Amino acid sequence: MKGFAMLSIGKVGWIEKEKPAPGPFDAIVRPLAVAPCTSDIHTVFEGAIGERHNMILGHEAVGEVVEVGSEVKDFKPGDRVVVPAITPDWRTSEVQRGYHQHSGGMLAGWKFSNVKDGVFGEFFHVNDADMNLAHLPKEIPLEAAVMIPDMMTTGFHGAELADIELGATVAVLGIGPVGLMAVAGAKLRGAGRIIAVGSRPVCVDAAKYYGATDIVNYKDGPIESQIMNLTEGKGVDAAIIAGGNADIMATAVKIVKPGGTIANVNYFGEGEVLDVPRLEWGCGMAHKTIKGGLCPGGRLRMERLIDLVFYKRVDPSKLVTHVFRGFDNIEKAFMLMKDKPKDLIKPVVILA
Amino acid sequence: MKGFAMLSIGKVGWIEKEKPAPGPFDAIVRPLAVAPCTSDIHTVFEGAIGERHNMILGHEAVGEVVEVGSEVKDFKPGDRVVVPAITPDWRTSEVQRGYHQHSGGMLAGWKFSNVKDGVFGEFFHVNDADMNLAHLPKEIPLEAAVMIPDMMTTGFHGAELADIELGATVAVLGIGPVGLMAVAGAKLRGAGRIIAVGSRPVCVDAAKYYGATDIVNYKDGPIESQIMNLTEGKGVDAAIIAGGNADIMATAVKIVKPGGTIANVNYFGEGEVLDVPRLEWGCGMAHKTIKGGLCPGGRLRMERLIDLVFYKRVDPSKLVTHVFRGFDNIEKAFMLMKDKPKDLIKPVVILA
Amino acid sequence: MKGFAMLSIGKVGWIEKEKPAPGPFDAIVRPLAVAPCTSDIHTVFEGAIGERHNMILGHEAVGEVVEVGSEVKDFKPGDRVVVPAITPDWRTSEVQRGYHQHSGGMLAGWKFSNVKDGVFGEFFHVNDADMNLAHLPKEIPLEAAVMIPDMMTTGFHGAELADIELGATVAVLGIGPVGLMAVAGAKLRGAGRIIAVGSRPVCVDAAKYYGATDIVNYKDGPIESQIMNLTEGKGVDAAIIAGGNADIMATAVKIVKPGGTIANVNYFGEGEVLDVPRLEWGCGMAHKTIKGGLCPGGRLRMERLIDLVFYKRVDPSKLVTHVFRGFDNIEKAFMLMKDKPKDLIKPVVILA
Amino acid sequence: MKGFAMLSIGKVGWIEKEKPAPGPFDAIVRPLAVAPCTSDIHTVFEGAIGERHNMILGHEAVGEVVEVGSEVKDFKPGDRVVVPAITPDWRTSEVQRGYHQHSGGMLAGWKFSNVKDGVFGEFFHVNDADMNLAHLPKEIPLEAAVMIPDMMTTGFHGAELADIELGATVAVLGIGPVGLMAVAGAKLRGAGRIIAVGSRPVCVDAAKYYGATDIVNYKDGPIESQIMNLTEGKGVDAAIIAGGNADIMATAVKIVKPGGTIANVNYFGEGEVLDVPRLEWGCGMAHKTIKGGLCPGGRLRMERLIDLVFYKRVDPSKLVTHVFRGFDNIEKAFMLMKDKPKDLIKPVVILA
Ligand SMILES: NC(=O)c1ccc[n+]([C@@H]2O[C@H](COP(=O)([O-])OP(=O)(O)OC[C@H]3O[C@@H](n4cnc5c(N)ncnc54)[C@H](OP(=O)(O)O)[C@@H]3O)[C@@H](O)[C@H]2O)c1
Ligand SMILES: NC(=O)c1ccc[n+]([C@@H]2O[C@H](COP(=O)([O-])OP(=O)(O)OC[C@H]3O[C@@H](n4cnc5c(N)ncnc54)[C@H](OP(=O)(O)O)[C@@H]3O)[C@@H](O)[C@H]2O)c1
Ligand SMILES: NC(=O)c1ccc[n+]([C@@H]2O[C@H](COP(=O)([O-])OP(=O)(O)OC[C@H]3O[C@@H](n4cnc5c(N)ncnc54)[C@H](OP(=O)(O)O)[C@@H]3O)[C@@H](O)[C@H]2O)c1
Ligand SMILES: NC(=O)c1ccc[n+]([C@@H]2O[C@H](COP(=O)([O-])OP(=O)(O)OC[C@H]3O[C@@H](n4cnc5c(N)ncnc54)[C@H](OP(=O)(O)O)[C@@H]3O)[C@@H](O)[C@H]2O)c1
Ligand SMILES: [Zn+2]
Ligand SMILES: [Zn+2]
Ligand SMILES: [Zn+2]
Ligand SMILES: [Zn+2]
Repeated sequence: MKGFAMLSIGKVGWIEKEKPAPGPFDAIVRPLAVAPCTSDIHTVFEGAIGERHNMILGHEAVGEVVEVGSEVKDFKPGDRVVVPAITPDWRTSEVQRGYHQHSGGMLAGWKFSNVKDGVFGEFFHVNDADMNLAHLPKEIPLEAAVMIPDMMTTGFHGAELADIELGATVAVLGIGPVGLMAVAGAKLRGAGRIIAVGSRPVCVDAAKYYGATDIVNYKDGPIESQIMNLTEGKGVDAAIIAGGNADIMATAVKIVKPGGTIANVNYFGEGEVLDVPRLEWGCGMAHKTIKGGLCPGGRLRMERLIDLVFYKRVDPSKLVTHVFRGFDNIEKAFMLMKDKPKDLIKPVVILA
Repeated sequence: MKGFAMLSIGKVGWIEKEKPAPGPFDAIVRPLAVAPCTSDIHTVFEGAIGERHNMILGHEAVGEVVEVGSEVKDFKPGDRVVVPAITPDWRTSEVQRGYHQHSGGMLAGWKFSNVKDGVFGEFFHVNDADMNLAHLPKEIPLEAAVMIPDMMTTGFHGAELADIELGATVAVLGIGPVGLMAVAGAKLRGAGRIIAVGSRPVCVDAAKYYGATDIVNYKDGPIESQIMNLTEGKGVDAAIIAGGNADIMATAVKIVKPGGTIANVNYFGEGEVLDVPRLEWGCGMAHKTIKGGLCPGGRLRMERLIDLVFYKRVDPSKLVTHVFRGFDNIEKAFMLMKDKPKDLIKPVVILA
Repeated sequence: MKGFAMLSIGKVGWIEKEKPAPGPFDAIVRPLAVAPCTSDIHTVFEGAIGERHNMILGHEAVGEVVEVGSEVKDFKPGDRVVVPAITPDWRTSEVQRGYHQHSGGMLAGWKFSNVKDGVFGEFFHVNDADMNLAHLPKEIPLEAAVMIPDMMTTGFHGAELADIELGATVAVLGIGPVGLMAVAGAKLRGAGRIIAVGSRPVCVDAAKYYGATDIVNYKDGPIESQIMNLTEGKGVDAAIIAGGNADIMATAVKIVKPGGTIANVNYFGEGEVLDVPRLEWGCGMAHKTIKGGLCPGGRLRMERLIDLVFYKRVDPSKLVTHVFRGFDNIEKAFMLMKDKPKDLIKPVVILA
Repeated sequence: MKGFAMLSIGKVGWIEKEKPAPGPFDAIVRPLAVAPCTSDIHTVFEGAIGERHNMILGHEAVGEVVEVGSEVKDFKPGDRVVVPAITPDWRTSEVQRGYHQHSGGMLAGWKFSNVKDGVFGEFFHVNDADMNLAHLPKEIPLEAAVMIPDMMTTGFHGAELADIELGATVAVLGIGPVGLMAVAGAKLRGAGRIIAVGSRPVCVDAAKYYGATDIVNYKDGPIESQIMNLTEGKGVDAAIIAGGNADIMATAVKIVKPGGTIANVNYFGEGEVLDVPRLEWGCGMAHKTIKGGLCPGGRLRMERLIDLVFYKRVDPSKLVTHVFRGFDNIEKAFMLMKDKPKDLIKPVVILA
């Protein structure tokens, strides 16, 4: 078995490993369509999550089941499935507490290319098949399905953590594929006015498409300044962080009004700390809640977004700005993700 | 002043009353647009809410402020306003409890055509104008605006009470204009699949429009069986009740899965008790939460729903199937509500 | 293997079965201390859950692990453990929804004496040891610890479903063991005034001890009237149903104010429906929420209550009014639970 | 009329002014008991809230209503009442969003010794008596009562924001009187283990008195370290911040497990930004929600905490380490708070 992988911090390059074996509960999947993510770029070229050695990358993929363990009951070989970037061990205390995202340690729920071989290989392992895989409906295009395992789920969580109220006006700081899914999320939580913050033109279109009502380019003056202007000093009810500097937090705290919420689904790679503006936080008494969590995973989080897509509640295909054929183009795609061209949102490498 | 009032249970007509006078915190408004409600019919032809004598009916209207108390600070004569069906007294313990709908007593938030002359008059009084009036953007048409005060706020509340999760599948029992807004609200909360129940063609047609993905007619047999079959025995995540007799409650509990919620916004005008089936409620342990509350009123509520219409997140105008002109047509619209003709959803009477 | 079982509705006796065997993830436990429950009385002499054939009763026990599967990592034979009345299979869709109590179906998390042989056997089975067993601290006596599996977790769930707020006055309807634990629960959630309803002197004294501040006897007039008098027409903030007829639901809805909660933990064994007062439930808009749930189970649930007993926040021992020695007394005790003598709260049988 | 006031930053002293007059909805009150608050120290000798000119200090008091506006309905002269440190204008939109503390502006709900003349005067003004005053039962001692307005509501609020679950282990950072009430608060929320951080002997016994089970002296090592050891690498479920430097935020996050909550009620006076460890906050995906808000005020808040004290759910009197007689000592009492003696938790001044 061959596959892309992080050799060492900053060092990438294909390698060779064993076709993994399915435990009695696990399943082995063969990639049907995959995509790269800024998350890999961070942990690889910045050691946000320490160093690793020859660890196949990629967490986003849909594909078919090659073989299942004796105990697997809802998946046969040859079934098409959506594999969540999050595949936690479902029998730990974190789960009983209500946090599979951290089943077995902080962020432990996130296994692929973090603490396990990723989806960028002729085959990949999936722990607890019946709990971590989802049947992919034929009606849903491949390039669209691959947006669910990590873009949709992460973005939507953004909208979930924000406690959006019907008609509330929301601000989405950063409009990359995740930030964009947050704009869709907010629309879905019944947000009224959505203020998206970003410059890449193609993103600005997407944002408007997924629901953005007001675009705010962070090159026409400070962001806090421009928003307080649009909202007339009132501010925003909720603000979701989906990209930017560690100081983006300071910006969000200032634009949300008191009793508002700062929902963060962004992954901070560098910096030893994140700052909170003492004054705008009411010296700690302004009632502005700060949230930040790893996106939900598991079969359910996937069955549900499927429905969202199936019942045309959302169309993630608009995030796919580049479609590459055949395995080989993984490296191309990966790098294409490194130095983000200016016409890019999300690239998808079909395999079969 | 002339007004269409309830004369005595089972009798209605136009009467003569003094033009109301504003207290320092009130405002006197003239109707630009009003609409009749199933509610008034219940309190006039069912005596569901005790009796009344010469109580001007109606509680759905957009108007123009005519005069204001000495303490009103945000509304002047000439201001076009969206008037909430619920005009609570904002200085009570209920308010401090987070239940303004019950400020002063069970359902006391609802004053118009309850314990205070309604809007079906040349002029009508609004208490605490600054807290209970919202400025109506010119962009939004009268017939759409007159949907916010009651239809939209109620419908959406069923949605809110359902605690709908992203992608969940909800059932909306009863698709009158309220049921219709519940569907809309369901879609607004990220609902995936939406099973709408009702038979009137105009409703089934509007339901599909607002987001219903499945139609179930209670005339082809028991709702519970049809819904259980539509869901392959899985049942629905949430059920919003917006119609039917008392036995609709049982039906709700039976179609919702353990841990789901039955959200009620329907006005049960007849009967002594509502029945909850034991076995299907898990003999009291099915974790099937039952909710039932009055629609939210007040300024903020109205502003937010206005934003929904303004930012095209919803277009209530599709609920209007009959529009008449002039004061004399109030009585016609009203009767058009007593005897529900097949092509009706909601009628609006334009006054200028 | 010998064990006390339900032969069929209205029939209970001693039977014989094989010492069960443990799959790779289970453990076999021998009873150290067990107690009977009112829940079994219903299912048997009322067939409230339908027919049952030759099923060992009981589901409240603390015992010693006798053997474990090749996969049980946290429990060796000889380990003293508190076994939860609810032992769900932690790998299902319900668990991913936050309702392990209905893992695999409504009430399916409750296996012992429901759809699996109970704890009144020489030995009994426990599915998923690392997920369904909790180590018993030596500092906690058997007679007290066995109050944790069902009584403490149920009464507390009442308090949990009630959404109690600091200083709020709660009403507990029914002060049996569960009710008594609900009173403790209310107190543990910061309840101010607590009105307990019952009549058994032994129970009343017990309520005062766990936090009751007022005692209403349902043999001195209707509950509603008495409680409306103690609260001066204001009513209570929440009512936790913990016993009574089917009509108890209506009492609850009448005594709680608008926006309050009716939290049921009682398990109704008779009747087709449970009545809901149309008017006192504000015709469906009084915002009076109704909840009913099966007590939490699993390991974490037990560890948390263990802790409450350990750090002395609660002492269940007062529930135990009868203690007996000998495996043959499981019956004496069971029958004791059948025809409730005036001086009995809870009976416990010590086997070793 | 005399009053102890802040003449400017660093300059305190007595002043004379015109006895305030009530608007038709307000009430004038004379203090029966008052108490200095560390908060006032921060705003005087630190200007943590900019500067003020000749503003009577103090905001914690219980007095007797001397007179009321023609609209006040529930309060009369002679009526002994508790006065919440927070008295908002209940007719704002912040109120409609559910955040009275920020009615009309961030923290604008807190008027006394902030943007309004405080309670250290022979008389003071209380706006909107019917919404901002609660009767004081004869049975509650004055020194106990004067604790409710600020210490109790704030400490409890910390515990409320903490989202504490039954049997959870909570950590209280800073056992000042607030922290002391946070502890009782966590005890009231049904917490099991409670780790209290502090070193003042007198506060340590108060902490053990209100429910602490573990004491952590910031002398035997780093807070972060001792708590980890105490929780055997597991960490705490919730962290309630009631003291420390800006860095204390970092400690907190560091000790709460993923998916836990950091609740702050501590008023920071120095610093520009509060630090959040990028790593321990799981790079922002740890799900460690952070909350911080100005304590609740108003009548209900006071009524609820009053019932708590009355029903003996908390005895705040143990916070009162210093009692002073005569209106004149108010100044000494204040100073006693500037230079924190080692045997003081909370000083009180009884006038009559
Ligand atoms: N750990 C996980 O499992 C996981 C999963 C999902 C997501 N995530 C996190 O979520 C992020 C998703 O973002 P993405 O990859 O789609 O795109 P990205 O490149 O990470 O973010 C792009 C967005 O941020 C804006 N931006 C850049 N610098 C900014 C600044 N200083 N202030 C404000 N906005 C700024 C961009 O503007 P332009 O348009 O001008 O470029 C664009 O709108 C991930 O990279 C990762 O951090 C983590
Ligand atoms: N109290 C207030 O102030 C207030 C204010 C606003 C709203 N509301 C609430 O909103 C509603 C107002 O009425 P509305 O506009 O919703 O229209 P409606 O005409 O009252 O109800 C229509 C819906 O009920 C259906 N229906 C009738 N019988 C049924 C049955 N046996 N089983 C299932 N569905 C059945 C209708 O189907 P067909 O098409 O076949 O008839 C339609 O789906 C009330 O429930 C009221 O409580 C109350
Ligand atoms: N399925 C499960 O796993 C599970 C687990 C735990 C609990 N439960 C349920 O919870 C209950 C457990 O037993 P328990 O502690 O509640 O003791 P109980 O003996 O079942 O109930 C005793 C209480 O009900 C009162 N009562 C009886 N009729 C009443 C009426 N008409 N109005 C008001 N109160 C009335 C009793 O009054 P007296 O003082 O005169 O008796 C006492 O206050 C059962 O109903 C059981 O089904 C189920
Ligand atoms: N604005 C408002 O309405 C409002 C209301 C309520 C509370 N608050 C804020 O909360 C504060 C708490 O009340 P308080 O003033 O009575 O007490 P305090 O003096 O603010 O705090 C005392 C506590 O902090 C600990 N402490 C001091 N330095 C520390 C450090 N470096 N690291 C860790 N712990 C440290 C103390 O330890 P020792 O035992 O060693 O002294 C003690 O446990 C209020 O004064 C105010 O700032 C504001
Ligand atoms: Zn990723
Ligand atoms: Zn209506
Ligand atoms: Zn039981
Ligand atoms: Zn203070």
